[PDB]
Amino acid sequence: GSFVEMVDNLRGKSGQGYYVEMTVGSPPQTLNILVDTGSSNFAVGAAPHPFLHRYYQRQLSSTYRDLRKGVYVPYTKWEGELGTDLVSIPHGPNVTVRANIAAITESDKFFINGSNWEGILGLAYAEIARPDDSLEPFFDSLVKQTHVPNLFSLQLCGSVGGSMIIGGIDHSLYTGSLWYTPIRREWYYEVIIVRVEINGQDLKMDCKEYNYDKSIVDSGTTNLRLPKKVFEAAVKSIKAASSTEKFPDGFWLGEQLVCWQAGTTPWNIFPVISLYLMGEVTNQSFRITILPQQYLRPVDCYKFAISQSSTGTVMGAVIMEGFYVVFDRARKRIGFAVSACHVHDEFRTAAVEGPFVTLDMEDCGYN
Ligand SMILES: COc1cc(Cl)cc(CN2CCC(NC(=O)COc3ccc(S(N)(=O)=O)cc3C)CC2)c1OC(C)C
Repeated sequence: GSFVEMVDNLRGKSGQGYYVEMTVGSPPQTLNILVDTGSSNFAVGAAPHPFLHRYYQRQLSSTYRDLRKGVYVPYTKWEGELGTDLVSIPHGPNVTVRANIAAITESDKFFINGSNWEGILGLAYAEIARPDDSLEPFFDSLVKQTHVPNLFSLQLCGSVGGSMIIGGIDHSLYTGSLWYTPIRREWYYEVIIVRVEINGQDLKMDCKEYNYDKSIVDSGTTNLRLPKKVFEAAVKSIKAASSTEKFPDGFWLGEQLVCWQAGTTPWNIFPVISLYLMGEVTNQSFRITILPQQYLRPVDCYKFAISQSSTGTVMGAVIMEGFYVVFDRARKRIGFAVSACHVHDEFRTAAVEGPFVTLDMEDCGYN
């Protein structure tokens, strides 16, 4: 129904991810923790790093249990000591669980200078958790140890705000209807993109090109990340549709900034982007549509928030900030609906529409 306690529990800064307040240990130790669907580890600062406001102090927790094991996690790195302790979310469900915690003792280019978060909540599946799949992720522990339903939902909104509804759906956070795409495999939140359209025109590419290796839903990524060939054809079309005004080379690369007079931003010159996702029924698909407001991130000055990806399509904060996303882990599917907080002009709106007939959808995925 409605979970008013959990609404507006997320804070952040443009491009620095969304964090939620969490308690660790007994007595409670408040920490700000990143919300990440692209990783599976629950890890926190445990040593007095210069960038940290606070850190997890294991000596102050009576309910801390040492696992006597080390964990290494590199990025495009941190190193910590494994243990368990009582974890709870103050603006979440009235429950407490004994979850695995990686106390970060040493980190290189992990913590951000000036940021207000002290850790990371990996919400993805065990298979990509470090060191191996035997380390239970937070959410898996939560479901086993309480009567919280195996489901969470995210409403990310363009300092920055949002809502994470743990264990249910808040129906005021979206308009229209939820359309579900299946989770292909339980590691990352993997989905299949079956068609891409720019302002109505199909990109006329093989659907395997959209999902090369894997396509994922990731709150830990800021941009919409398209594969090499897919991204290049997309920019080509956006340039064509917005050839009315001048743009430097670095803009489309994501380097330079484009500005207008306060309220002179021409949204109409920019095309909409539509991603078609595999549906619940055989040969059935549905499309999700994003406005320029989603893929042009404010920094009125803006920045081009679509870039190249080392994998398939990565549906980052750009996509998610337009939609209310339901991570229905119980039924191995991900739901999409128009976000009630998504930024839109009066003329056009972001949409979730269906059903469409798309044949040979299974072929679009990587083998
Ligand atoms: C403020 O910064 C962060 C905010 C948040 Cl909420 C989380 C993280 C850590 N996340 C760890 C998981 C990672 N997601 C994945 O691995 C998912 O898969 C891909 C994603 C993108 C590409 S690519 N390179 O093609 O775009 C390729 C792949 C395979 C995102 C980052 C943040 O990063 C800092 C702390 C280091």
